[PDB]
Amino acid sequence: MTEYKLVVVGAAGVGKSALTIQLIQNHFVDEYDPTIEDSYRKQVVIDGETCLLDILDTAGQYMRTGEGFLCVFAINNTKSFEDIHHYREQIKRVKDSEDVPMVLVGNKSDLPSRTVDTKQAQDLARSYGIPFIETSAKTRQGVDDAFYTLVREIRKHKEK
Ligand SMILES: Nc1nc2c(ncn2[C@@H]2O[C@H](COP(=O)(O)OP(=O)(O)O)[C@@H](O)[C@H]2O)c(=O)[nH]1
Ligand SMILES: [Mg+2]
Repeated sequence: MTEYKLVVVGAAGVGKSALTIQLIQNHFVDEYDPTIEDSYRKQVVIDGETCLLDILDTAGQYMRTGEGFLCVFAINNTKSFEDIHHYREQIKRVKDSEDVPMVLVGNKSDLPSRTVDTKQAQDLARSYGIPFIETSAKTRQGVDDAFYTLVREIRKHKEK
């Protein structure tokens, strides 16, 4: 199997842990300690390649060595969306590159209180040249898609 090192970043409270816990446990957590920053492993077949996803769920070596970044905001949190820029500047600085495998994730899609429309998120991901994927860690909508798509963005950038 092949290792892929993934890093989930974004403002406090957006769903990094919930996304990460969904992917691995297939369940939704209401209350995950917002300070717990830790690495999780998951073995999964993605397009016939057995993959070991090594995932840092940041709380706020992986930044330097992480091969791909899920930049998460919550769609019912405008501030978190506006914050994306800073998470991106951080990763560009660390990698000394504008071409970092990256997906922009708009989480909490299940929630009715939408303050960031898909067109805004699409405008942002287009400026950056990255995919935008909408998720809900609660229903699991898009969660596999965000993580797989990040894997695929990593393969697009380098041989794995
Ligand atoms: N309804 C809903 N609540 C969510 C979702 N993701 C996270 N939450 C809630 O938002 C709070 C913060 O989640 P935790 O994100 O994982 O925050 P982070 O790890 O600091 O980004 C918790 O109460 C979660 O249950 C989601 O997709 N839908
Ligand atoms: Mg957390």
